[PDB]
Amino acid sequence: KVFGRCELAAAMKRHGLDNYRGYSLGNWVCAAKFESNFNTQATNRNTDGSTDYGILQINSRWWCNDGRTPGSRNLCNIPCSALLSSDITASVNCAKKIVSDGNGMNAWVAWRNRCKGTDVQAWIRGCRL
Repeated sequence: KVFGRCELAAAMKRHGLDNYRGYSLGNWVCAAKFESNFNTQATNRNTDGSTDYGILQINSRWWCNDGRTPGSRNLCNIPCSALLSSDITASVNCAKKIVSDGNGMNAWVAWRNRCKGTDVQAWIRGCRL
């Protein structure tokens, strides 16, 4: 599924991301925009044996299990396929786990690069929430 920004914002808000651990909703929408262009099926296969999965491009070394990645920790306790669902449950819960394990949003390279320090509220402006 390719989300729209306001639809994704509403879904992320229902799943508890607005101001989760100090990150207002627009941060999460912006991260998704630049990680995956809102595409729940986005899949980036890296040369280190890992892959980045789903709307938030969560990586298979630490976070999800794909059975092909060296050093796997599976800290979200999920198969990486769950991160390719059209429903954002697993991706949101794993994103929460990333932050609960002491990572900032700086875990997401696209957030660091396209979203940190910008007017991220623009990503939710004009959305029904």
